[PDB]
Amino acid sequence: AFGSMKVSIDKDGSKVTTVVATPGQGPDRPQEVSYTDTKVIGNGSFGVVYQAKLCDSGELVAIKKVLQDKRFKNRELQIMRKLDHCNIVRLRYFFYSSGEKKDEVYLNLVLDYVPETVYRVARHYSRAKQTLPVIYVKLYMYQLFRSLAYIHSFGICHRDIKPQNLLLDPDTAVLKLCDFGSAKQLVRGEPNVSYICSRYYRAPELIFGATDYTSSIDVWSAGCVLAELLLGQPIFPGDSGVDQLVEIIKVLGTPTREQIREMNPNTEFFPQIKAHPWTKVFRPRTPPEAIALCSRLLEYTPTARLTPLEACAHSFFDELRDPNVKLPNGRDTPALFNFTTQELSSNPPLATILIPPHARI
Amino acid sequence: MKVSIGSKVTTVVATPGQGPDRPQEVSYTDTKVIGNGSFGVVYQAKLCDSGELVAIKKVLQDKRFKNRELQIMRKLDHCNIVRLRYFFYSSGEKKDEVYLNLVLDYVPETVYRVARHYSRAKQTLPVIYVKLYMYQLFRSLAYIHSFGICHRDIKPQNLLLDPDTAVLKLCDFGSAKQLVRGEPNVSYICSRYYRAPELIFGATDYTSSIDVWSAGCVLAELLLGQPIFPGDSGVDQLVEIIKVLGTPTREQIREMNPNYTEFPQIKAHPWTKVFRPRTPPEAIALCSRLLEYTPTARLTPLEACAHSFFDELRDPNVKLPNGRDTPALFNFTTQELSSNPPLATILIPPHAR
Repeated sequence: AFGSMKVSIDKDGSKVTTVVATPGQGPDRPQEVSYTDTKVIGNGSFGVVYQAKLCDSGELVAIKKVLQDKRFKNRELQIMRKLDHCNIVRLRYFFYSSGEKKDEVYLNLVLDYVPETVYRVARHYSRAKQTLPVIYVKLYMYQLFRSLAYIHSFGICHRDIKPQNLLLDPDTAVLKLCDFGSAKQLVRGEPNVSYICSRYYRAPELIFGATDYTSSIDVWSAGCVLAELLLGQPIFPGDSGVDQLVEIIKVLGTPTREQIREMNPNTEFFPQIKAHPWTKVFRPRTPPEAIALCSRLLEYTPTARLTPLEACAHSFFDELRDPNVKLPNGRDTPALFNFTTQELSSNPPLATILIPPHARI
Repeated sequence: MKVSIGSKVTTVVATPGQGPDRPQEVSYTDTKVIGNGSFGVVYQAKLCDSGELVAIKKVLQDKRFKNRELQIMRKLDHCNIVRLRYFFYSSGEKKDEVYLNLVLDYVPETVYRVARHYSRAKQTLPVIYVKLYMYQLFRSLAYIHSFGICHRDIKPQNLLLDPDTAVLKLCDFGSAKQLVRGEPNVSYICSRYYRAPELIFGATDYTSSIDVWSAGCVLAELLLGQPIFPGDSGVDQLVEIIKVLGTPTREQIREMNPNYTEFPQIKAHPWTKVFRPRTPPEAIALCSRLLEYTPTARLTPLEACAHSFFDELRDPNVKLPNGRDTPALFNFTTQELSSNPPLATILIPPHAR
């Protein structure tokens, strides 16, 4: 509820804001953090998003101001405090302040500022009528699956996987999953809203307001991003659920009676067609292993889909396990192999493939 | 499908949309593709016979069931609804496979195209056109709803306009359903900015009022120059709605989907402050009565036709910007008025015949 912040004008003199903030991870050992160059860069649904500079290190950061319900505990924050992973945006600090000349208090989350996103990259290439080199597709997709394997291991579903939510460092090629505002920890037995995911990336079972859904929704969504990188445009577009199910059906074929029961909780019910050759979908020199990956991620039945961890171990990623592999700009790839026990808990025998001979030495 | 020659002339045995099932030889030329819909292509062509221009919408036909869009189109006859002139079967794709072809009035523009042009020029559609168009949409709804039929996809793309006459016609009947009590309906039907709260929560016991909300969204958007409740996501959509209408009360929420105990405590935004300051009060008031959480609380189409905001339309001196008379506004039928006939005395003003 409380804590103050102060506003000194410098020798230059820039506006400097100094707050007393809690660390993301670690114990409650509050810290004086001081920043300047405050600009609005996004404005999210629930409040606003600024960029700023830390006065000492000079590093840029992002600050997400959100209205705070005095009544209850904040679900985004509580999750962001649990999570610690090289492919997940980091919560450096949080604190409470007052906007906005009122009774109301705002929660501010201080985060790694990353300018680039998969969205913007994919689009740049798409505008130029070009294809993103497969090697970035492998990098980016693989790293996303790590983040999913990790959060899922705690029973947390992101619920909002899309390209705008995958941040990239341009030089390193590191991907950090961001925006955990829809994430929730799923308890089997307890139901969930069905209107959570964004429009190109919703799993068929969501499109039918299922509320008993599992974490595999993130895998569907992730399969959508992969395909989009391959195709240079969304695979399942439509302004309407109906429109989107048409597209899906066009590619997967006609859901079986039983499958249609899995998703729609009623069977029941208006479209019909037969199974698309998956290979007719992509450009002709598209890697067959990529197409396989897609089909195993974009399954009607939720349990038929690969787990994140299994996708990480898929053929299409063999090139990242190569010891010689480097980025186009000839730096090394990011760390792709320092798996934790947590990260492999879904299925530990997979480390066998995930961790290449060379990485053990 | 018998093809002949110039240049190219097609001749088919087609059945009139209206009346008795008596097919005729019908011929047409000048055959362009002019859209790919989800369910398939739309063409334009000219009837050799009358020189009139028409749209032919083609869809794959499963012989397993009768086509619902067709069943519905053959029921309808109204000046604010695109007319089905003929239909016919063909196998344009090489297979034992059947296409249904709907031959429709061709209508040049849409409210979506027209709204955009104004928005790119940084202007608003003049309020008179807003009145003309919205009213005509509300008639079209009053009509279909009186047979208990919901459109389920009311959006600016689906409202066709003739610029010279200012006639509007409702048009895309592929998601329409005659609703019945206690029979559930799919919840994935309506397009994104236009979806009613209950839809956003996968309600399956919804009413015809989904269309009304959708209309209310069209109205607001014409007033504002942009969608009123945008988001790539149900969540985003709801946040915007809530900002405007306040937080729903607990039963309002249960009404949408029961399972949902389940939200942020945002105070209702004065409707007055939502719009440009030049905006007519009567329009805003109409908005607030169309865009209501509780389905039974929103206006019936008919009640909407009767609203003070539409009064200028009832003026005997009303004329179109281009000098012409208004189109038909008052030729109501009994069928159209069934919801509430005493409204006739408002809807049909003294000079109208």
